[PDB]
Amino acid sequence: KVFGRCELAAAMKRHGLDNYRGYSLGNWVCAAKFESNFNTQATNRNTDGSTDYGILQINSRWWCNDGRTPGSRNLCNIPCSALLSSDITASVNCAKKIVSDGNGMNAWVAWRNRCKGTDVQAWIRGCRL
Ligand SMILES: OCCc1ccccc1
Ligand SMILES: OCCc1ccccc1
Ligand SMILES: [Cl-]
Ligand SMILES: [Cl-]
Ligand SMILES: [Cl-]
Ligand code: NA
Repeated sequence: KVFGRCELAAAMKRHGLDNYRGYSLGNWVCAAKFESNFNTQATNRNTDGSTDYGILQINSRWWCNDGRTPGSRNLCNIPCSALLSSDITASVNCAKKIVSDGNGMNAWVAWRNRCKGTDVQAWIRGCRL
């Protein structure tokens, strides 16, 4: 599923991401935009052989199991294919764990490079929330 901007902000809000660990909703939406273009089905292979999955491009190196990343962990205790559902719940819960590990949102390279220090509120401007 490809979410619309406002539609995803609303889902993220309902799932408890608004100001989660101090990151306002615009950060999550901006992250989602640049990681996946709001596509829940996004997969991208990394140079190391791991794969990033779903709307927030969660990596199999650490966070989920895809059966093909030798020596990786599954810290969110989920199959990576759960991160591809049209329902964002698992990507959200896994994101909460990631973002609480010490690096905050810097875990997402595109957030550091494209959203961090920008007016992220623009990403939720005009949405009914
Ligand atoms: O910003 C849209 C360009 C983009 C497409 C696919 C994945 C991330 C970004
Ligand atoms: O208005 C739509 C969302 C948006 C926010 C910031 C930059 C480009 C687009
Ligand atoms: Cl915001
Ligand atoms: Cl594996
Ligand atoms: Cl932080
Ligand atoms: Na893994």
